[PDB]
Amino acid sequence: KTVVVTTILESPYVMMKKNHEMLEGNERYEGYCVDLAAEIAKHCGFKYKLTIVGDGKYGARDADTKIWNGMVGELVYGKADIAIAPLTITLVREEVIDFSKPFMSLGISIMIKKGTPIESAEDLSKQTEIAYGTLDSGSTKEFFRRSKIAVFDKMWTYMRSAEPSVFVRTTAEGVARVRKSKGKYAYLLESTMNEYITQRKPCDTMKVGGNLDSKGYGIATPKGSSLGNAVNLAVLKLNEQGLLDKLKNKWWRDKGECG
Ligand SMILES: N[C@@H](CCC(=O)O)C(=O)O
Repeated sequence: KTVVVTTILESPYVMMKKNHEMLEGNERYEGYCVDLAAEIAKHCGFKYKLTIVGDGKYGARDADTKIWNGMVGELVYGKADIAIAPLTITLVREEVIDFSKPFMSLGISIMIKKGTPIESAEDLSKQTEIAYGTLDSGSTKEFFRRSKIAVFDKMWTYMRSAEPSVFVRTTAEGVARVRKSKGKYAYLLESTMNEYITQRKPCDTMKVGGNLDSKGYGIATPKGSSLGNAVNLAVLKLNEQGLLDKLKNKWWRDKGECG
C-alpha cells in the first residue's frame, strides 16, 4: 500500500521545483524533507506519495472547537499516514500523534532587516516602534502564549492585542513583511528557517540574539501506527551514518548566496 506523506511548502524543506506546472507527482517537489522522505521510505520498505497539507498549516488545536488543523490534523483524522516536515515535537502534539526522535535541532530566533536597532527579545519587548509577530497554528505562537518568562509574556501580551494582526499564515509572509516594512517589523521564527533565509538573496535580513529555547523536529505518525517503530530506527541510522548532516549541508551551506 502506498503511504500518504503529508508535508508543507516551507523552504528549504519542501519547495516547488522551477516550472513545476509541467511536472507530476513526487517529481514536483525538492528540498531537505523531499530527500529525507526518499531515505526513510527506502529504509522502511514503502512506496509513498507526497501531499502538501491542504490548509498550509503545521497544526494546532482550535481553542473553541478542539479540532486539530494542519499536518497534525491530517494524521489525527486519518487523511495521511506520516508527516515528513519541520514539525516540532511538543507535548500537546505527543498527546495525539507519535514522533520519531529528532532529525534536526532548533530554537526560536529573531529575524530583522539589517540595521534594525534590535539585538534581543528583551529589546523587542521594551519598545513599540518596531512591531513583531509569529506564524499562526505553530509551536512558536504556542511558546509565547504559554510562557511564564516575563519578557516573553510581555511579548505575547503585545502580539495578541495588536490590530491589524502581527501574525502571519506562512513563514514567507512574515519574511516579506520584514522586508516591506523597511525593518519596522521583526519576525519570530525557528533558527533553521532563519539561517536558510538570511543566506539567500536579497541579502537584507539577519538573525539576532541567542535562540530562546532548544527543541527538535520529528517524523510524525498517527498514534500507535505500525510505521512508527521502523521510522524511528531509520532516523537514528540516518543520523549516525552522517546522512542528515550531508542533507543539512546540501540545503543550507551549499545554498548560501550572501558570501
Ligand atoms: N516547526 C513549527 C512551525 C514553525 C513555527 O511555529 O515557527 C511547528 O511545527 O509548529
